[PDB]
Amino acid sequence: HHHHHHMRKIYIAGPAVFNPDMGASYYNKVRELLKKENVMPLIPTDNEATEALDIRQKNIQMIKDCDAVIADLSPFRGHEPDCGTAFEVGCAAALNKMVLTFTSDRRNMREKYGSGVDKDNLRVEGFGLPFNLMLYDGVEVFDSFESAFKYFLANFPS
Amino acid sequence: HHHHHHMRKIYIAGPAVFNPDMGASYYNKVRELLKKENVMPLIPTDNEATEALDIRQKNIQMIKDCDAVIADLSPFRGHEPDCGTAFEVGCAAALNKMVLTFTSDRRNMREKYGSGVDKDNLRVEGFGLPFNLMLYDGVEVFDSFESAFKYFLANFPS
Ligand SMILES: CCc1ccccc1CO
Ligand SMILES: CCc1ccccc1CO
Repeated sequence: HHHHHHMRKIYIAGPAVFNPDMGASYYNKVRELLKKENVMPLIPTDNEATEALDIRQKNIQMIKDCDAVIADLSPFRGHEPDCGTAFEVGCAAALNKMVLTFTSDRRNMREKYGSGVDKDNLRVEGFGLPFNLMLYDGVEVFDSFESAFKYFLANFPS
Repeated sequence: HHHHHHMRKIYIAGPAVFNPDMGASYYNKVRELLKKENVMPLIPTDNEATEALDIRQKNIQMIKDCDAVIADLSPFRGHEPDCGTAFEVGCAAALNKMVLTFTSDRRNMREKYGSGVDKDNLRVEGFGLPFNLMLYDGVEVFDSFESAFKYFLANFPS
């Protein structure tokens, strides 16, 4: 009786932080969706420090503390995902965390660039993936945050 | 007598792999520099598998096996570093590896974009750093592979 109850936590990785509203609209939608399932979002800007190294450490700790990462690997400033998000995906991988990724553009990299090379003749990966192969771990690449969250609910029960 | 001798190993993270020569010129220069100090480069394309997941796994293993990562965080396809490299930096951070980074462009992000926002009104970080703050861990951002390697030699002796 009155056993400790673990509340599931998801690290919310993605470039929404760079939206004009600092991600407020995205994070509010995430908060509402997760609240209904008693899941807590771990949001990069929560209780935000002022020093870069402190912000980084807190975010790494959030990844250490999470049950899963849902990472927004949508195009950011071109066809490539956000590198901060990519760092967080790598951190989670090394820690053997469940990593779920989504993108607004699921086309293969060569489809996105329209060629096997970019405008500067740099090679575009040819592995039938939407982004750098390091970011793919065998789990399906989802279309949306919501679809990734549905996978979480099915595969990480309370 | 005849004790085991550890050979130092550095994971060579960076978008050189996307050069037309698949990084041959960069990697050859790296090989020559490291050879002189009895350091072994762990190069992403070494004994390259055909399947994305196998390539990724081998690269993660190289990071697990390394003494340090030297990561090329130079602009790739714009002002942002390569996301594969960023993933690898994240992996290394979580594994408490020595991470050394360099870039061909050390200007602050806001200097690079010329503004506190990009062309789409997305926020450019203002922390006096050349790239996404997750990629900075307190170690100096170097100007070149060689300068990062000199730091390695000074701070990771045999
Ligand atoms: C200010 C940008 C920010 C905020 C929270 C966590 C990470 C970052 C940059 O990666
Ligand atoms: C084929 C490109 C490549 C090769 C080795 C390791 C990683 C990658 C892409 O991230």
